[PDB]
Amino acid sequence: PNDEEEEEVQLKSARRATSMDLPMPMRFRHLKKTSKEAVGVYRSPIHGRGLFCKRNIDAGEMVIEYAGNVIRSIQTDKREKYYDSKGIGCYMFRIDDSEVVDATMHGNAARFINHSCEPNCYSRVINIDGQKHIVIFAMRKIYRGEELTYDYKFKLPCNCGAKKCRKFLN
Ligand SMILES: Nc1ncnc2c1ncn2[C@@H]1O[C@H](CSCC[C@H](N)C(=O)O)[C@@H](O)[C@H]1O
Ligand SMILES: [Zn+2]
Repeated sequence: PNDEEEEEVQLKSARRATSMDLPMPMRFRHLKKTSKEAVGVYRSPIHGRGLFCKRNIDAGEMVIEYAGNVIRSIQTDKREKYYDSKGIGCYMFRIDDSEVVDATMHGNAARFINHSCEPNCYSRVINIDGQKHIVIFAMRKIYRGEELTYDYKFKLPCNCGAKKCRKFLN
């Protein structure tokens, strides 16, 4: 039976590019589509709504982009004011002292990532084709059903599960 099979190509599960040891732009290229399969927003025991794993995520894998428009740091106060006056919930992520991502109007599911003192995700800024993106990566293998969390690293109380909880977000 294995006779015709002696020369056949052996097959196995394909590894996702988001999870492979490739240069960042190759990894980032299919992040949008892959992220939709990997994570979803559900109610969270930590706070309100959270981001959850729908399909196992590899350690070190690109999980999702913190999507939004890159804006100058000095446009930030005015936009917050404007969102306030309109009854819009503001979501922003600082890139550095000069730039932030504004996810308020053109954001995605990454806005719903809760804080935890014992996180399973971390963030990086990457430049792809001249454009800055904030990308969330998994610190460890993450399994279907687990909540994805990040350390905000900012008083106001902390609701994370952590045994080493810091008790306050800030
Ligand atoms: N560990 C934590 N403990 C208490 N509140 C938290 C928290 N992590 C996130 N939050 C809340 O969520 C906000 C970040 S936006 C994250 C999504 C949010 N849970 C939502 O339902 O829309 C924080 O300002 C804080 O209000
Ligand atoms: Zn905590």
